[PDB]
Amino acid sequence: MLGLKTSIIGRRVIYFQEITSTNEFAKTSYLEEGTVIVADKQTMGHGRLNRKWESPEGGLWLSIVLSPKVPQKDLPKIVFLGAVGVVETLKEFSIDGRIKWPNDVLVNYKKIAGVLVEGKGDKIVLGIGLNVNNKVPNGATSMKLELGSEVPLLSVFRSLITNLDRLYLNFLKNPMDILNLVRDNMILGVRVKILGDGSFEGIAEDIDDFGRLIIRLDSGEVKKVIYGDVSLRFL
Amino acid sequence: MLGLKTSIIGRRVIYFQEITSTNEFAKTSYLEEGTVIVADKQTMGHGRLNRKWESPEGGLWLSIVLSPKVPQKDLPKIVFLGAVGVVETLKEFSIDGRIKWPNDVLVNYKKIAGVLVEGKGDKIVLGIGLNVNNKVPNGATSMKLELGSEVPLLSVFRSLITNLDRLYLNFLKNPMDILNLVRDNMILGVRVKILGDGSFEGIAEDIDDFGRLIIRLDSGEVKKVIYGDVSLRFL
Ligand SMILES: Nc1ncnc2c1ncn2[C@@H]1O[C@H](COP(=O)(O)OP(=O)(O)O)[C@@H](O)[C@H]1O
Ligand SMILES: Nc1ncnc2c1ncn2[C@@H]1O[C@H](COP(=O)(O)OP(=O)(O)O)[C@@H](O)[C@H]1O
Repeated sequence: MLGLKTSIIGRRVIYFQEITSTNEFAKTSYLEEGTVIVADKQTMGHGRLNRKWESPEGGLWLSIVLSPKVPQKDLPKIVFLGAVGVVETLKEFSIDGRIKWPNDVLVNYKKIAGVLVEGKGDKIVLGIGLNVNNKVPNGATSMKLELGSEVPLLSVFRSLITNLDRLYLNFLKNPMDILNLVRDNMILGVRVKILGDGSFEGIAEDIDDFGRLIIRLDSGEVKKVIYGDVSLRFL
Repeated sequence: MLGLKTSIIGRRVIYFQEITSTNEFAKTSYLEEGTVIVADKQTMGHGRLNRKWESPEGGLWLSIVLSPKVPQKDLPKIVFLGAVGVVETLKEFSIDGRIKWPNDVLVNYKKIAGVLVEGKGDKIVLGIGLNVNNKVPNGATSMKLELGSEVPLLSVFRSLITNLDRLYLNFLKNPMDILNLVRDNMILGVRVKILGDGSFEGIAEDIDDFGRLIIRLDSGEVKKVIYGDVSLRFL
């Protein structure tokens, strides 16, 4: 009855009035590629660094089952597909979403969306949490707060699914293309602090051909940050 | 993201761009009570009497998984819940639908919807096919043909699910109530013919406490027609 016209993402959609976590349901259940898990609210969601995520009613909480069979070298770039899809949808609604490496989307430096990618073997689950009309944690923001009015949740869903499907199909054939889109929509040229095994600061210059964040420390040293247990803070 | 507020029916919804049959999927898959299976199109759908059911894009093709904890005697009345729910939704859109015993809904004697109820294990699958914006077989009709304009498919879905949830919750407590709703919305007082073995004609007088169609033959004989592989024709 939704009349989706996508090729892979959205072939099937499982909607829940309530769920613990769309990513957990997607990871655990036997689902076909392209199946989307979406819920009005999540009671136990979390972000990329396993830190609690608030998912009250009004937001877009979904996960997508993917089985990308691309070279092991390009597989890690899957993490950016969700962030770019969100940016494109936000632009369609005239909201200036910008990517905070590696998976977050901010608007005026306030988080409006988070991306959580989890993979086990062939199966990759792409989770996205986008604040639309819901209340958000202090410091974060939403589409409603940015536009000054409520936005039809279903319209955002249709827009995002369409963008993601296009991005995904092109990624399977041309895995490098996504990096250019990330580069054009990422927050760069500013000082940042990289938090992992210790910490270091420098200018976030760009992302390389592997999606690594390139940081220039004041000494001139160049470090390349890989996707993982690392947090980025703007100074 | 659909924001359904129903209690049981619609707690979960599985949407398909394309499916063979919503009833078959609901029958062969483990699904919690209230799960709704819906598809843009069915490639192998059929009606109560096993005849192919045209399910092209534009219509509302769904199945609902139910496990009514009511006396065995009442279980057979589920089909009526579907027909009454459709009639209530049609009225909301200013369409006067009437029930053709036991599972069809007609508008000016043209079939606009069919109900197919099947049981597997201890669960019941309530299937409903409602013509909305899709092309229909000769002699049939749709909400679009009746209103002379495109009808928002999702609005019809929301309406129907809301009506069915209400009807079902009451059925669990007062299972006899549905019969009265059926009577008040069924085509009666007209001549009909029961086809097949032992075929006969008479006036469709009413339905009894078991939902059997009461027919008065010209001889004065009274026959009670049971739900099942029964074919009826208006004379
Ligand atoms: N709905 C929400 N919108 C924006 N930010 C949120 C929301 N819910 C939680 N957060 C923030 O996001 C964090 C979860 O994402 P995570 O990637 O693990 O955090 P981090 O920002 O430390 O990388 C929480 O610790 C919280 O500060
Ligand atoms: N989308 C549709 N809308 C209305 N009627 C339909 C549709 N698809 C099929 N039909 C009609 O319904 C019949 C099958 O329904 P079924 O309940 O099994 O038996 P019958 O209606 O003949 O008693 C088909 O033979 C056809 O005439």
